[PDB]
Amino acid sequence: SILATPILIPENQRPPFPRSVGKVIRSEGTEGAKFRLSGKGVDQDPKGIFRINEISGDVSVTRPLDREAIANYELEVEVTDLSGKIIDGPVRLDISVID
Ligand SMILES: [Zn+2]
Ligand SMILES: [Zn+2]
Repeated sequence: SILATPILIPENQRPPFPRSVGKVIRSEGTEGAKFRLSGKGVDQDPKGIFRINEISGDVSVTRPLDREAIANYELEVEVTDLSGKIIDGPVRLDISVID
């Protein structure tokens, strides 16, 4: 299974970026496997705001967030084998921008 825990990010962070903001966990680990993240904020507009590390599941943010532009993101996180076949998930990853 995959455990995605909602992430809260204070609005208008100072840099340096990227900044780690949370971590998704696969119960079996990732040996021979890759985390993959998608959604608005990742691969749909606005693109490139959030990333996940394929091995560690560390979720990062790449810039300051304006809560009055977008207050919440609802992402998909899944795990594939090395060839891109889904083997776990997707599950919903909530990211909320807080005051
Ligand atoms: Zn699993
Ligand atoms: Zn890679």
